[PDB]
Amino acid sequence: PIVQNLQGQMVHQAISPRTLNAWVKVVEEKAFSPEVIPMFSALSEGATPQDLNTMLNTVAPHQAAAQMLKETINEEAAEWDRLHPVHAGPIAPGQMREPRGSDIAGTTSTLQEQIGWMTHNPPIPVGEIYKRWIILGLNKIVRMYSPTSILDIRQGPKEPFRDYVDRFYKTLRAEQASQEVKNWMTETLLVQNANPDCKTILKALGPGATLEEMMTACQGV
Amino acid sequence: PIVQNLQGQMVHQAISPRTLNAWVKVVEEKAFSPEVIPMFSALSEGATPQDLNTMLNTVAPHQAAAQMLKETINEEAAEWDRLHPVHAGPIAPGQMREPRGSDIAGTTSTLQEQIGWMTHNPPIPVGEIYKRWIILGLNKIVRMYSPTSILDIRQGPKEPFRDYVDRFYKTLRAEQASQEVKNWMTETLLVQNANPDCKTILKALGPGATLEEMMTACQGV
Ligand SMILES: O=P(O)(O)O[C@H]1[C@H](OP(=O)(O)O)[C@@H](OP(=O)(O)O)[C@H](OP(=O)(O)O)[C@@H](OP(=O)(O)O)[C@H]1OP(=O)(O)O
Repeated sequence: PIVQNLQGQMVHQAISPRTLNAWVKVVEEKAFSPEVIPMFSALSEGATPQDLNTMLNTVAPHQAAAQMLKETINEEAAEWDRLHPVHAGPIAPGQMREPRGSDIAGTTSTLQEQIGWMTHNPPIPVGEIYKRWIILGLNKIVRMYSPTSILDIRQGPKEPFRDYVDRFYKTLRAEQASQEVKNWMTETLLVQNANPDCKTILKALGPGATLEEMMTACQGV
Repeated sequence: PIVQNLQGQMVHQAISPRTLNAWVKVVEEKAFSPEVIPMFSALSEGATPQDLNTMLNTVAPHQAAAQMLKETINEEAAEWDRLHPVHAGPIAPGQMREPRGSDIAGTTSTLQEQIGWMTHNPPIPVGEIYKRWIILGLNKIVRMYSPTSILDIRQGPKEPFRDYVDRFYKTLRAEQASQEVKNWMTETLLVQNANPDCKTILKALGPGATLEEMMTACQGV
């Protein structure tokens, strides 16, 4: 992250060891479940690209996930270079150069370059964009490691309706289908895969019932 | 039917043999089920009263049905004579006489008389009125031959709801109750005679639900 020194100048502060250890616990203990992404986003809050690569070292022992992340990051860097062609010409002395795809990812840049790029009015946030690339890679990894299809999430004969709903929506978060397909899933498949008593009540409830009304009508069933 | 010759004059064309054979198949194979009436109406499309009597010969071997048709036709002819008293007086040379009940049914008229009566501006359609009398007779015949009461149409334990609905409405078409009684039947008896699971859902659906909503809520039940 970025901190101000006693003289009012922006200084890079490394991630503290217990934050890094929290991220290591997330990576090594949670099997890339969907909650790895909110936790990563919280733990890399306000980070520089050099900090993000420190957090990416924890993924390297997981070769398939690390390779998927590398492919996503290379694709994003190439796309960034294509959409930001390197202008050839003079530059104002008070203006800094334009980082490349290998620079936003911190492969060839240095710490002061990233601090200066991020600390500006108006800012060009290099940490947030690299973070979004990482999150796309992690979404792909969560999709790859998902153990069940949404078609296989079915309410047990004695399972409470809220628990089935939580499992259903967690798998839906993992699968990341298209928006229209997701709407069809939540409207139709949730009712279709409920157990007989809840299914009877939900069918009687009619189409277009909100999830809150469905939870109300199935509370003790 | 009526066709125009090469000189532009209206000429009667007989019913083709395969149309008559289609009507014979309807009469001899369908046991006077309710669909005999739409089929008869389609097959006698644009017919003259002389054509209608050719189609009525097919019914003559069925003595009860033929007698019911004859009674209905005699009643309609008598009513037509009563509501159209034979005016005694001069008639315009450019105006034709008024057919009687025995003439619209083609018992005493001739082909040219019927062609001239039907081909006029404005027309006096003798084929359509005789056809409506025939249809009243056929409705009575369909009522007589109906095998089941509407009170006896009950959904089977595994019967799909759409099939029960189709049987119910077909019997209702056969029975031809009064309009208010029919509305009571479709609103109350259909729900009352459904099987337990569909009945539970329909009772939960509430009064005044449309048939489409009932079909939606019972699709796989
Ligand atoms: O309206 P319909 O009286 O039933 O007329 C049809 C129709 O003939 P037209 O349209 O020429 O009057 C058929 O023609 P398609 O368009 O089906 O071809 C024809 O069948 P063919 O094509 O075999 O000529 C058929 O004639 P057919 O009796 O030989 O089956 C004939 O029926 P009618 O002869 O009873 O008028």
